[PDB]
Amino acid sequence: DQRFGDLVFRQLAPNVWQHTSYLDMPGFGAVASNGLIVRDGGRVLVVDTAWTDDQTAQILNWIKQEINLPVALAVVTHAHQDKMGGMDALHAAGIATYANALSNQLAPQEGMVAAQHSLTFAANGWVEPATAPNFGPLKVFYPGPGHTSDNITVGIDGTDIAFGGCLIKDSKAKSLGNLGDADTEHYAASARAFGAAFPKASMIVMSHSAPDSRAAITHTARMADKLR
Ligand SMILES: [O-]
Ligand SMILES: [Zn+2]
Ligand SMILES: [Zn+2]
Repeated sequence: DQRFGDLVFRQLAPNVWQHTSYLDMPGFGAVASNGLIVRDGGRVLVVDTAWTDDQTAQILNWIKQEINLPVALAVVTHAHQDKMGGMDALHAAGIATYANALSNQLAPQEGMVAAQHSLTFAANGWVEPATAPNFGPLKVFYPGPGHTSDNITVGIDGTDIAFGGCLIKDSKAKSLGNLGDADTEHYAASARAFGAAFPKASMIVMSHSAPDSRAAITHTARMADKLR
């Protein structure tokens, strides 16, 4: 771990880092949220903001210090604060932003600023390629409704890594966390669909646990079986 102001950065693979930020959540504690930073040749790609604009500006500062290449785009994985709370900071920095069309639709009512561009998805869940131009190694997949109706996931080509966002919890998790906006009927199938989309991914990264094996996926789905 590298502490950088109030955030934490951890290298996961040669061109991939995890960013972590915290929100002191009244009546629960200081909740960590993770996203990703990927170097693709001469540019950087970001998955998820931090909780806040100030924290997200700090992610960009860290990138400037440790990579020193332009951030070409960011993709955010649903319309909750941990994933989209720093959209204004990305826009202030001139970074092109992307989210599920449904996330952009929901953003205002969720208290988020919408991304500039909307991703749409084929019936099988893969992003429609025209809506994710210049995504390089980022392979975006909509697994179905689970943690939220709009949750999306991202594999990183050239690595063993897939990112489940808030859909997936680690293999020792006691619960499925914040289910306030969850789809209880479809959660288990959506978790399994994420696994099936990225079958070779041996490192599963997620919002609220450290990176884990694929047991994160099986355990999450098995817990979600109890929601039905
Ligand atoms: O979330
Ligand atoms: Zn969420
Ligand atoms: Zn979350």
